[PDB]
Amino acid sequence: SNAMFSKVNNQKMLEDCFYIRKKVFVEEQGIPEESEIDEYESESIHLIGYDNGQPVATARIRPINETTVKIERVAVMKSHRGQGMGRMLMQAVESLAKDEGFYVATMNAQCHAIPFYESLNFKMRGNIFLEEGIEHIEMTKKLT
Amino acid sequence: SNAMFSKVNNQKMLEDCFYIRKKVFVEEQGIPEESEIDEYESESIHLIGYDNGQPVATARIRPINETTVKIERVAVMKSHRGQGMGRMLMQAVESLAKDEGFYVATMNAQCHAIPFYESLNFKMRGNIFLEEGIEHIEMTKKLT
Amino acid sequence: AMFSKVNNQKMLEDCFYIRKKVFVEEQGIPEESEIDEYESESIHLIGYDNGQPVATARIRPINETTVKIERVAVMKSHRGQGMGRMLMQAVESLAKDEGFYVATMNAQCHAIPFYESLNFKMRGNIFLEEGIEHIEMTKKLT
Ligand SMILES: CC(C)(COP(=O)(O)OP(=O)(O)OC[C@H]1O[C@@H](n2cnc3c(N)ncnc32)[C@H](O)[C@@H]1OP(=O)(O)O)[C@@H](O)C(=O)NCCC(=O)NCCS
Ligand SMILES: CC(C)(COP(=O)(O)OP(=O)(O)OC[C@H]1O[C@@H](n2cnc3c(N)ncnc32)[C@H](O)[C@@H]1OP(=O)(O)O)[C@@H](O)C(=O)NCCC(=O)NCCS
Ligand SMILES: CC(C)(COP(=O)(O)OP(=O)(O)OC[C@H]1O[C@@H](n2cnc3c(N)ncnc32)[C@H](O)[C@@H]1OP(=O)(O)O)[C@@H](O)C(=O)NCCC(=O)NCCS
Ligand SMILES: CC(C)(COP(=O)(O)OP(=O)(O)OC[C@H]1O[C@@H](n2cnc3c(N)ncnc32)[C@H](O)[C@@H]1OP(=O)(O)O)[C@@H](O)C(=O)NCCC(=O)NCCS
Ligand SMILES: CC(C)(COP(=O)(O)OP(=O)(O)OC[C@H]1O[C@@H](n2cnc3c(N)ncnc32)[C@H](O)[C@@H]1OP(=O)(O)O)[C@@H](O)C(=O)NCCC(=O)NCCS
Ligand SMILES: CC(C)(COP(=O)(O)OP(=O)(O)OC[C@H]1O[C@@H](n2cnc3c(N)ncnc32)[C@H](O)[C@@H]1OP(=O)(O)O)[C@@H](O)C(=O)NCCC(=O)NCCS
Ligand SMILES: [Cl-]
Ligand SMILES: [Cl-]
Ligand SMILES: [Cl-]
Repeated sequence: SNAMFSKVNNQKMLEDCFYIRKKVFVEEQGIPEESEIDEYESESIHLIGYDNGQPVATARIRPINETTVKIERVAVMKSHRGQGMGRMLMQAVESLAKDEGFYVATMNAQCHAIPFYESLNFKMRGNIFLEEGIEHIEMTKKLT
Repeated sequence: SNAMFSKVNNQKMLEDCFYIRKKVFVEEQGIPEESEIDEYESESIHLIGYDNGQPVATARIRPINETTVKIERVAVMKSHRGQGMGRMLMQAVESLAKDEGFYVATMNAQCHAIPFYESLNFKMRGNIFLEEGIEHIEMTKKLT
Repeated sequence: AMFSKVNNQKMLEDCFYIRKKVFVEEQGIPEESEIDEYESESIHLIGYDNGQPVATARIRPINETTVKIERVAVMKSHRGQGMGRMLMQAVESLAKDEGFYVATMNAQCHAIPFYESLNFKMRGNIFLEEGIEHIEMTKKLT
């Protein structure tokens, strides 16, 4: 099903997520480092993918109510992009969110990723908006 | 006949666009003639509208990345304004941009045209700015 | 000379780098707790060697007269050569320059002799935070 990805269940795995997120969002994309980790890590559910014992992909699922999750921090290390890992990650995210009892997902997608997310049957909603100098649009999907 | 909007795919059709642009932006709005035609004509995608065989409306779509276009040079000949032609033009622009594989549009709209563009579900972003003595504001929309 | 007041994002992230290496990786502070909501209001110091960040601390005002000294760290590679002492001298000087009069700190107990050599004094009793023994230490700024 989703064999390369695991639900984070200890601190080491969580810090592996943080490592990827710092490399991608902070170092590569210029998100201020102090903003990368927020007050929602504990309430969120995290996924991690490893390759050869090295953390290479992560996302988090943040419940906003009883039915709906926000998908956040979607990242694949640059070294491992373009080989289907992001797609596998997102498939694992959807499956995990459904397993955890949710029905709907929303995400503030970076605009460069729109075609990728459309291929996963997410749909744009609303209008574009800048956060941290990056263009985004909300995208949504029911979880199946 | 209906007005017909077509993707420019030869030099004569492009010249029809330039004709409208010179009449509207240069002669009517005072844009310096040497600035009307720029170095982005070939990379942009142009639309021409004909009515009774005469060029009456144009715009260009300028890709800025894989997902996003800048809408530029939006003009209807003065003779044909106030009868829905601008609306039809913009609908044809949006459709062409989507057909060409884009997802989002941005535009530096002249402020006098804000209500026109709001009627097409564009939304203002940022703040106003002067170019060529004319007030503008950025406006954006997802393409559907 | 060695230490500069942090005045841009790059310098601040250099502080964060040292703090992660020392407090998180070495001392086991949970990574999500390293950076807090007080980074903006605090004043930070950074020291470099070979063009690389090697020492940091922050000064966090708690009222008009008093600062908390926090995040005092020297990379393991550069310890035992007087850099921590220089850092703390720079912290005191900066805090005084910034208009403060007194400093308090929740010192890790292993550092008590280091801080006593800088004329800090213990107050109160010991307490555990993140599995590490601490004691409050204080000094007037001169
Ligand atoms: C509070 C929080 C939980 C939701 O914030 P929000 O305003 O409702 O949603 P946004 O998606 O627009 O997030 C923008 C905020 O997150 C912060 N942020 C942290 N990491 C970010 C990232 N990778 N990309 C963008 N913004 C990020 C920004 O600094 C901004 O905070 P601010 O409002 O204090 O300026 C936020 O901390 C967060 O996690 N944002 C999501 C960032 C993210 O993961 N983006 C990738 C989506 S796959
Ligand atoms: C978005 C991201 C997670 C995708 O991960 P990935 O491992 O490259 O993804 P995949 O290999 O599974 O490719 C998924 C799709 O992305 C697009 N894509 C990937 N590599 C691409 C490339 N070199 N050129 C163009 N599009 C590309 C394609 O649409 C691709 O689909 P396909 O394989 O069916 O053709 C990754 O690029 C990333 O982490 N980017 C930086 C962080 C970020 O922006 N995250 C999004 C926050 S909302
Ligand atoms: C380089 C270019 C591609 C983008 O420029 P930009 O600075 O990113 O965007 P702006 O929309 O603010 O354009 C202002 C520039 O375009 C030029 N320009 C050409 N035709 C113009 C027009 N109809 N209205 C305003 N500026 C025009 C101005 O002289 C100015 O050039 P400069 O910076 O060398 O002085 C520019 O040549 C262009 O095409 N601008 C868009 C003009 C336009 O079509 N306006 C109507 C939008 S519906
Ligand atoms: C701006 C322009 C393209 C609009 O085209 P148009 O043919 O006049 O507009 P339309 O007749 O299609 O109008 C579409 C709708 O917007 C409304 N609208 C158009 N211009 C408006 C204005 N200035 N104020 C308020 N509403 C306006 C119309 O009333 C119509 O709504 P309706 O169905 O209620 O009647 C045209 O006036 C033009 O070419 N102007 C000169 C060049 C220019 O300024 N271009 C814009 C560069 S960003
Ligand atoms: C909120 C804050 C500003 C003050 O907290 P405080 O309770 O008044 O003071 P303490 O010195 O006892 O700090 C303990 C708290 O800081 C957190 N913390 C962050 N980095 C730490 C570190 N290096 N050492 C110890 N605790 C640390 C702990 O998780 C604990 O948080 P909690 O109460 O939510 O569990 C705190 O975020 C902080 O910065 N603490 C100082 C940590 C530090 O720099 N220690 C070295 C002193 S030289
Ligand atoms: C504590 C720390 C900042 C000191 O920096 P440093 O570069 O090693 O310190 P210096 O070389 O300037 O001086 C070391 C001093 O430690 C003192 N010291 C430490 N343990 C001592 C002990 N058991 N007996 C006597 N002196 C002791 C001495 O006074 C020594 O000074 P000296 O050179 O005059 O003999 C550094 O070891 C560090 O970063 N440790 C890990 C992070 C940490 O625990 N920070 C404190 C949070 S409150
Ligand atoms: Cl995560
Ligand atoms: Cl054109
Ligand atoms: Cl610091």
